[PDB]
Amino acid sequence: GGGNSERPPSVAAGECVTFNSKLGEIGGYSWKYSNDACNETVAKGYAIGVAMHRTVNYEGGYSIQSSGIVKPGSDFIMKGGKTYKGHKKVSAGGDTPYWYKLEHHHHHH
Repeated sequence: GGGNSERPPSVAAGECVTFNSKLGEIGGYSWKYSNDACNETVAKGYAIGVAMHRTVNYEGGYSIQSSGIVKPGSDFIMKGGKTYKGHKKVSAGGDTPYWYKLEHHHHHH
């Protein structure tokens, strides 16, 4: 129906993502359908989804930095396996998730 109270989706991108270890190899992020605001962000077309950088630190002294989009129904798998070159992943933590809006780049050159 209708509604008197219309409010903008003031929601952080990291608020509608949740880690599942059954997601791929190490894990990934799936949509939080319990949040109404974040669902409207992508429903109206304010963004395409949640762009989050995940840094998977390994025993080899190196880390895998990945960037994907979590969207309603779409799953973003964190790049990495439980062991890379036999060296296990010890920690996982990257950068701030932000709302990714697409752009229409008209090329001039």
